[PDB]
Amino acid sequence: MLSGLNHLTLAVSQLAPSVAFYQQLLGMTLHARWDSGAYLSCGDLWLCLSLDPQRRVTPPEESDYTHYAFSISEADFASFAARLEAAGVAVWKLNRSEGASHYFLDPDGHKLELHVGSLAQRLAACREQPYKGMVFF
Amino acid sequence: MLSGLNHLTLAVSQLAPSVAFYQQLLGMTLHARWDSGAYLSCGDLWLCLSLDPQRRVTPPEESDYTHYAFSISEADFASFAARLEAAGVAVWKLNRSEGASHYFLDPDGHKLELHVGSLAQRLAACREQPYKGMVFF
Ligand SMILES: COC(=O)COc1cccc(CN)c1
Ligand SMILES: [Mn+2]
Ligand SMILES: [Mn+2]
Repeated sequence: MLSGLNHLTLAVSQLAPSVAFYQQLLGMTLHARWDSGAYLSCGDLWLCLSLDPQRRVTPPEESDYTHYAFSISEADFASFAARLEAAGVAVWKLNRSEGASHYFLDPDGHKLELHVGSLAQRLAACREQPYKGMVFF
Repeated sequence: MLSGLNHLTLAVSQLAPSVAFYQQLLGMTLHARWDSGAYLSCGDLWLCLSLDPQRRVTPPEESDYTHYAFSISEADFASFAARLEAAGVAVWKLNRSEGASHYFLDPDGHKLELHVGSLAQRLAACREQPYKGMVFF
């Protein structure tokens, strides 16, 4: 059967600024770079940045809610979010509708998130503060 | 410090067919559902389906290369691909890289992939046959 995300591939319009964003600003590990892409890791996540002439820099009001959240500890969350803010990283959401999260944009407008907590922790929180019509299986 | 992918959220135009696709067709575990979304798991992956009227059913020619690959064993790959084909799931690309890959579309046109092989496997193949301009770190 299926088990896990094997990799996340993001189409990027300009490879160098995107590599810099994920490696330098977000601290991911850069393993390889070539004329049309890069491979990075973030813990167990395999991230591929793929140069794509079709990628557009997309304002957040023009894209749907599809987004990619990265895990961070409770101890590190606030200072990492504040560092992104001070670096001028654009945002896309302010209301914490799914727990402790910071919502920010990559250079192409990919919707990213820092989040503290696992699925199990979110289900437990939702039992007390459920989303409308929520059912647990 | 970021420690991995916390969750992947896909915006969906119709919640019921999307739940059917990820839970019943792809075999992911449904943990909760509410009026505007669902939480599923696939191995370590926390998947959120979020009902979003902004989501367009998007032909693959109209979206960029951003895509989401799920892990499957080599032994299970061909029968899972055949399951998707029996269900009528469209393919958006043929495999031309190392490691088995099946490139298929979700009901809203999200670009998905089944892939066999890790980052380490890809890096080893690339060391032997580097892509154009490839540098390792
Ligand atoms: C001269 O330009 C650079 O050095 C930019 O950084 C790269 C570093 C590694 C690989 C590539 C792609 N060949 C570019
Ligand atoms: Mn999220
Ligand atoms: Mn892929």
